[PDB]
Formats: sequence, C-alpha cells, structure tokens
Amino acid sequence: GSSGSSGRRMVALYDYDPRESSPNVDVEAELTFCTGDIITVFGEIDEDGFYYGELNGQKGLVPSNFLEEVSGPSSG
Repeated sequence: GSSGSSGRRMVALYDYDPRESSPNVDVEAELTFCTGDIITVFGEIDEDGFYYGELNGQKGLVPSNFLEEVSGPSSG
C-alpha cells in the first residue's frame, strides 16, 4: 500500500483569473481556480514566477501569490 507524497496541495488564498490578472500569455495552459480551490503543485517556482500543479483533472500553471501551503494538525 504505497502512497508516495507527490507535489504539495495549496489552498487558493484568493480567486485567480488568467483572463484579467494574466497579460493573456498562453493562458490556455494556465489554470483558473477560485478562493479555497485546492491545487496540487509540483516542483519549485519557475524562472517566471509560477507553479505547475493539477486541478479538476487539468495540468497547467498557478500563481504562487494566490496559494498557501496547506498545513493542518492531523489528529486521528
């Protein structure tokens, strides 16, 4: 029963929109999440300043300035 911790689940601190915030640069790849939407990022920030995670079964980019490493006191 191997689990394997892949990427980190981040909690969208503030709704994002590559249709307004983003300068419209290949947004077709960027991910559109909302406040609270959990996104699993993989790897460190790129040269630009974004993260590579997956959402609702979609791989794209996500602004680290709109996420927060999820950390809760797991008791059980």
